[PDB]
Amino acid sequence: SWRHLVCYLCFYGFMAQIRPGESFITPYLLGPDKQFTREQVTNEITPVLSYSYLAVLVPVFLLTDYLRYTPVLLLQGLSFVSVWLLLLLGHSVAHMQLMELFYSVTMAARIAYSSYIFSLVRPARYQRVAGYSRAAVLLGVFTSSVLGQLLVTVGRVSFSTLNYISLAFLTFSVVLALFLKRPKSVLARMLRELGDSLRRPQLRLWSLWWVFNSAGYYLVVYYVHILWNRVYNWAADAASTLLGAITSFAAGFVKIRWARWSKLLIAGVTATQAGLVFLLAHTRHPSSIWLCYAAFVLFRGSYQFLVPIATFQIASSLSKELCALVFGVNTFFATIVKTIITFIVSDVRGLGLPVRKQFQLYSVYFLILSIIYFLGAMLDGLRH
Ligand SMILES: Nc1ncnc2c1ncn2[C@@H]1O[C@@H]2CO[P@](=O)(S)O[C@@H]3[C@H](O)[C@@H](CO[P@](=O)(S)O[C@H]2[C@H]1O)O[C@H]3n1cnc2c(N)ncnc21
Repeated sequence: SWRHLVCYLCFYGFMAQIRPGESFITPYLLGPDKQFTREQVTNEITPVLSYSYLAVLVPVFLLTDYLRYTPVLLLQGLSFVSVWLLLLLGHSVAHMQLMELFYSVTMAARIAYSSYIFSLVRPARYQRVAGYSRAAVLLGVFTSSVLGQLLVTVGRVSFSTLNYISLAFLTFSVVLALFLKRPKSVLARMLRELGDSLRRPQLRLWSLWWVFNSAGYYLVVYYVHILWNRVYNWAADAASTLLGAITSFAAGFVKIRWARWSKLLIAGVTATQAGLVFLLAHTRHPSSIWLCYAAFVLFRGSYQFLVPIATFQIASSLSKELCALVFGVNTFFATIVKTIITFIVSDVRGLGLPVRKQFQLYSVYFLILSIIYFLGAMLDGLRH
């Protein structure tokens, strides 16, 4: 088991996030194969996915740590297979709502796999394993996106044959997941553990970083595609994913003194993200779109550089074997913050503003987050 703890785990992550037909779900639901209603794919499947994400995350993060991370990893593949079987069979919109529910089910085994790595390896290579696995995950996402875009734009095969390839790769991912080794008032136990671990400085900082910076990252990523909506969009996404994989690898390889040079790093990367968001918002010249794409890929790399470090620091600082619960509560809070900000600002009944203004307030949001982190770094060090 000298390779099947890191090398095989990273290979499984790479093979699990290979779904060439995942980005083409909406066109497939709109093409001649499975002709649907334009409003149905908007008011019937997107809302059910959005609500079921939280409704499924709530028990997943509670149960994955107790289940020892193997059942949830297998359930990810089984639910992806169910999603694609529903996509292939199709039938009525009830099947599509079931497909979106199963997709929301898959969305939380992300946190399951993220917490698996630190329960697989010893608490001395957490950073190098977090970087390896995040790099493998982002490489898998990039390979899936490239595979899909190459098959449709170049190979022009179909939206069904691409889905068959996706089904084959998902079944192989399930086969791989079956061979992963299983690590060896519970509600009150978890509540007491969280109450005791919140007081730690390294868990609290990276927990408050996850629930806010990631929520800002989701908001920017979602609103970039709204602004974008083209070959120069999927290409930008693939470049951003490759840069994210490379930066996750670097984070798994970087060796600095943490708990002293940590809040400064967070503040610096957040300020860089705020600058890139400002550049994205304040650039509309016709001969400047490549600069916008470069800003997007740099923002994605900046965010994905900290995710392995955040996971390693949340796992290392924990004194109990339930890193899955902390990862899940952070992801749940990030999604809740994103939903709250969208409802408060983006809603028509709320302070409804165009996409450019949306990026202006998100630029100032990243700015104030960076300012708060820099102020924390200037107030903790001043109390040396
Ligand atoms: N084709 C599209 N055009 C424009 N915007 C889109 C979009 N597909 C999604 N988004 C949006 O991007 C935001 C960030 O996405 P990611 O950060 S790049 O990944 C998200 C995130 O991990 C999670 C919660 O993030 P979330 O708060 S619910 O918001 C998402 C999502 O609504 O949902 C994941 N996710 C992955 N694939 C899908 C999908 N097919 N549908 C909905 N969510 C999806």
